[PDB]
Amino acid sequence: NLDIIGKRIEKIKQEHETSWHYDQDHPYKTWAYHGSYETKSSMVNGVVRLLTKPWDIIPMVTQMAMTKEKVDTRTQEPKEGTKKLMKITAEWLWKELGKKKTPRMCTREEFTRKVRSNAALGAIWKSAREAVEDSGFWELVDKERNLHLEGKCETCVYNMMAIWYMWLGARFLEFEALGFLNEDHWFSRENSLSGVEGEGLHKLGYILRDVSKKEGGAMYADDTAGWDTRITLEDLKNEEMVTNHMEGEHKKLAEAIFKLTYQNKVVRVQRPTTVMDIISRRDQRGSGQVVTYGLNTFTNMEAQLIRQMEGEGVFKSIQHLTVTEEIAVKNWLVRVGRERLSRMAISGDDCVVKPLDDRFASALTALNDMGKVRKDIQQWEPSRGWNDWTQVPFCSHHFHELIMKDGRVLVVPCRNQDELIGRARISQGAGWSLRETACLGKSYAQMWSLMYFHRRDLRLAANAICSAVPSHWVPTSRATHEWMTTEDMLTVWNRVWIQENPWMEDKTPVESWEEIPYLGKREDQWCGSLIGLTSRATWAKNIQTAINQVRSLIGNEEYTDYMPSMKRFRR
Ligand SMILES: O=S1(=O)CCN(Cc2ccco2)CC1
Ligand SMILES: [Cl-]
Ligand SMILES: [Zn+2]
Ligand SMILES: [Zn+2]
Repeated sequence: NLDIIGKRIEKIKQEHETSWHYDQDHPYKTWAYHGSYETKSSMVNGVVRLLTKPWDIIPMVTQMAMTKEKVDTRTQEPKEGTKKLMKITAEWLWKELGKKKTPRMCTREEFTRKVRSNAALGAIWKSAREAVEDSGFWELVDKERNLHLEGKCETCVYNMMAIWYMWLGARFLEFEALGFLNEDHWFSRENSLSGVEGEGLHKLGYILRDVSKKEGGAMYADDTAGWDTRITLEDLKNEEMVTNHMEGEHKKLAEAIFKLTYQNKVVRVQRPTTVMDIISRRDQRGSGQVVTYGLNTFTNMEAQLIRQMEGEGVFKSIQHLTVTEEIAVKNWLVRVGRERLSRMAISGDDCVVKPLDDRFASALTALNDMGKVRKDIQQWEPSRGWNDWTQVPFCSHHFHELIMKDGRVLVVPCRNQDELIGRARISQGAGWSLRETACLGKSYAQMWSLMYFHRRDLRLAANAICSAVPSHWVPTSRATHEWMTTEDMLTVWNRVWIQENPWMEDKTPVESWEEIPYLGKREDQWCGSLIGLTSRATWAKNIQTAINQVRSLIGNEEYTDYMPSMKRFRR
């Protein structure tokens, strides 16, 4: 324990040995406190706001732009029968994910090419773009790397504000060892059967409708209360078994990431009473957001297969598994495992399960004992399922079935329109020029044109923003992002919804936006549309005046009018 984290702690001390003090009034109970040392928001996108004036008086939109007692919790060790179910399932799942994939190291080359097209996700030269073009950094990385091969760690200590930052070198070593899970699509639907990694928001609805076609009971979508805080050391150990599929240097590098950074963590914390606190713990999730996604999907897939086992009565008690209750679990996985993975859609901590029948709803003992406690339902109260795939929540959306005038079927993503408008009115960071603010507006607008075209207010506002931003300016931003392009949005729409759509047999291109349908007017209102309000009618009618206000601010540039794409403006 202390031999694994001592060097990291003993190092930090020496750099701040002029301010080192052990505070006896430290708030940490579940975290292990070591010492302290002296130490010391969302902006509005004006292009999007000026083109969404009716929403300036909608509190659900305007409040979105204004403005750690769970991270300090302790999970209990699972029973021996639980631990046995988890180890057997995890061993079988890594083998299945491994059947058509080859674990491999990710490279400095790959890591470099990622930072040079924006991929900063909790990091600590000025920027990471600079550090990667300087071999001094890479000598630091070499020093840490040879230390890992030696079963030791020096400079992999997280920074917590909960989001866990880590210095680029440690990030690199994590990417080198574990990047392959994301980079080679271990969690693709084709490869993992439950997964949706890389699927895209235009595919998730078709995937849920495919799950719905299976014979079985209700669709269950239970959210876990604080999934990252409920990751046990037993979970971390089952995740580590991916190294059993590796070899040579790779196996050793990955083993070190798991042992030294995941299973034996150390973290920096700002406390204003302002000291920096140095704390440690073994359990819970603390990795890069991208390795966190993949390992969340894995452990969630494992947990949901075990809950399906409990529902089907493959085992009777989590307290202890009989010898013949391991042969039967193993037989179940070999016999039906792949079929049961196909009954699920899993995106990290988020899941939809269509089990064999509704016994699943009251099968709670393994799920509770693994620590995956359901959010906003009493611990022993049976789950409430959905009868209609169009009502199931998944990845912050629901999905509509929308029939085109030509009879072809679209399955479209949707959420409350206040959420969509409120997010598009927000920018992250400082130093935004007018041009950069405009190009972020255009990214939102082209997303809305591709994903949310069926919402009357979003097609109109999308058209208005693309009319107000210079035609050739490139969309920016600091699933699959097909809207991030200067290509014509009708050509992109045809590629995504017709040409490349495996659920669409007839490949006849759509020739205008007028052939692309909306939700029913009543359904559009239910999902938050302002259609029918006086504020919205005056906005729609006078839209060219709003477009002209923004064009005057940006100045004398080349613009296109996209409003004639809509019938009411085609005049
Ligand atoms: O890593 S950072 O970009 C984000 C966190 N901040 C403050 C912080 C919290 C804990 C330790 O340090 C440092 C710079
Ligand atoms: Cl329902
Ligand atoms: Zn290290
Ligand atoms: Zn909807």
